[PDB]
Amino acid sequence: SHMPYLLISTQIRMEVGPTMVGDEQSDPELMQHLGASKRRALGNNFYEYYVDDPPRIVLDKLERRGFRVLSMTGVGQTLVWCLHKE
Amino acid sequence: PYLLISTQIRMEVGPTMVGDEQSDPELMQHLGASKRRALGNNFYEYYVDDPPRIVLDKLERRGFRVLSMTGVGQTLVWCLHKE
Amino acid sequence: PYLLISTQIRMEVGPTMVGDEQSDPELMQHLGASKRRALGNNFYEYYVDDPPRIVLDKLERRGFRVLSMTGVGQTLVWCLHKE
Amino acid sequence: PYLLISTQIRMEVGPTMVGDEQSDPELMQHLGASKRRALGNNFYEYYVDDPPRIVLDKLERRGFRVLSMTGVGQTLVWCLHKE
Amino acid sequence: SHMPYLLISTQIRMEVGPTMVGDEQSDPELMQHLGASKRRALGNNFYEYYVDDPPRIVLDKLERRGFRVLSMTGVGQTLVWCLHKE
Ligand SMILES: [K+]
Ligand SMILES: [K+]
Ligand SMILES: [K+]
Ligand SMILES: [K+]
Ligand SMILES: [K+]
Repeated sequence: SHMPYLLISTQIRMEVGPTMVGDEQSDPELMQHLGASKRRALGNNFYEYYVDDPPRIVLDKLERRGFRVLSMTGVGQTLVWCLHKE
Repeated sequence: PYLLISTQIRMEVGPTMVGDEQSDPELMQHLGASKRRALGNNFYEYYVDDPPRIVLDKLERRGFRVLSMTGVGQTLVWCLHKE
Repeated sequence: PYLLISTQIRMEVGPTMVGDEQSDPELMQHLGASKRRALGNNFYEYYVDDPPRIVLDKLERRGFRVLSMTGVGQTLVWCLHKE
Repeated sequence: PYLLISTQIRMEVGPTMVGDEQSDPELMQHLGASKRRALGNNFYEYYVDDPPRIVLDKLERRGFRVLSMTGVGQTLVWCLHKE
Repeated sequence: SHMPYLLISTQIRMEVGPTMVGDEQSDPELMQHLGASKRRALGNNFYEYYVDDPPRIVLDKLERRGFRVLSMTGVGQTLVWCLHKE
């Protein structure tokens, strides 16, 4: 179902994918719209959604869906974007 | 009016820290938070098993908005404001 | 009009650095801040025992708003502006 | 209408990375960017020799505004939005 | 003279200078207004503008000149502020 907050991420380089676009409880229709695939990384008990696109492409698709970036941060070697439906 | 929440990577999974000892008990109860004292700390912390995206959606319904998100060590922190 | 405050992890516990040597003495007194000097520093700093969420709430009452929050090393820093 | 640009420290000197392989060729041309494939990468990147402050000013003239700036590794990244 | 964006920085501690306030192409009048001087770090072939003031002092001076902080970030042991003339 619809969720107003989204978290997306990519590891450096920022210009290339994959971009993580969702967790197990993400909107399946939105994940399908992004062209995302579902997988379970080694050691995780949860599925994650990801796309081969770089984050700029994902951000533009999310903008057309009504999402806006509220914040971006780095942690480890990962860039994370926090978006909100507004 | 201000809230600080956090999770360690992975961002898609909990636990999420949702409060310090002086947090509003009613808001903590609304989030379904548990209270615990980590080893070595003399203060209680409120936490939930939910990932941060779930907590952010619950706080949005309570009038909070994310002002900023940052990384420190291996932790992601969100600063929210009631407005 | 600008303020910089900080705390080291854990974010839920103090001390919180609330000023440099040239900070507004009246605002530092209002926050209940004390002066201290780190061993290798030739300057005084203002600090409170409160965690940063408590300081942020006191600063909102004085007309300050968080514009940005970031991590550096093991420190969380907030940049506030009086609006 | 989002953009991501970056530079490694020092922030006062280029090169500034201004685009990925699928970036708007007109905007890349407006920035005076060159296209190259770094050693070991299968993708092309757009870059300029200018420091990021110069790039930010050029993007401002095309209606872009910085929403966020962050550090990761030894890289500074800016996220801009056409607004 | 028109500087839509500014980048300033200091290394920790944030309560003490020097604060880097410009690159070689910065407006000399704004640099003079801040009381900035030029310096060259050993490894750089370019000069930078700096002040002995901590960043809070610089932010207040820039606020009086029409600048507003849009973002602040840490990278390595440096704090950087991105300001926009608005
Ligand atoms: K990437
Ligand atoms: K987590
Ligand atoms: K602390
Ligand atoms: K650079
Ligand atoms: K400093």
